[PDB]
Amino acid sequence: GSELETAMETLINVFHAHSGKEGDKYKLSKKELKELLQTELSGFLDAQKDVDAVDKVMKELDENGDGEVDFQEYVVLVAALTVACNNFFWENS
Amino acid sequence: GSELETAMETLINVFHAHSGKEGDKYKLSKKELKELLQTELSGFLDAQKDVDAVDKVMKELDENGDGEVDFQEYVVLVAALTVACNNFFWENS
Ligand SMILES: [Ca+2]
Ligand SMILES: [Ca+2]
Ligand SMILES: [Ca+2]
Ligand SMILES: [Ca+2]
Repeated sequence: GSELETAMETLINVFHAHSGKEGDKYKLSKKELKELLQTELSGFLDAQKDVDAVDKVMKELDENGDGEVDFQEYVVLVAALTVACNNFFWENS
Repeated sequence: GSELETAMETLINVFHAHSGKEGDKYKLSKKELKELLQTELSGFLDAQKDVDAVDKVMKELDENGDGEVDFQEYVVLVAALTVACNNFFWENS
């Protein structure tokens, strides 16, 4: 009943909807990835400042070297990004 | 404004409250870890079945080898656990 329980569900709930837009829901594509980070984290991840950076980000996600990113790869990185988001807050003071 | 934005905040919001119970909010202790996984994921992580498993889990979290777990270490693992939670759902059918 904790908020975290809701959050794990939240990640999947957003993933299911967004991934469905293209290809397999279970598989995340670079476009979808760009759109998820860009739209959900337009501020913290504001990729617009550096479009090239998207490729750099995907490269880290593709452990396989396949060139395509899996949700499993995505979840590991998002955990790091949320923490990184705090850095932005630190800028405030 | 996406749900994910709320979720990143949710993780920190729960972390701030729980970690504060003991030691440094910024530092996560084994007790607090046990309580967070056990209470927030009493079902999916039901550590009660295997108390010994808690040590196994912390060991993976401590990259440093310090024996103490940091939130940074915790966030990486939680991302994996949420996905693992789905496995439980799979059992349904
Ligand atoms: Ca997809
Ligand atoms: Ca891959
Ligand atoms: Ca603490
Ligand atoms: Ca450590």
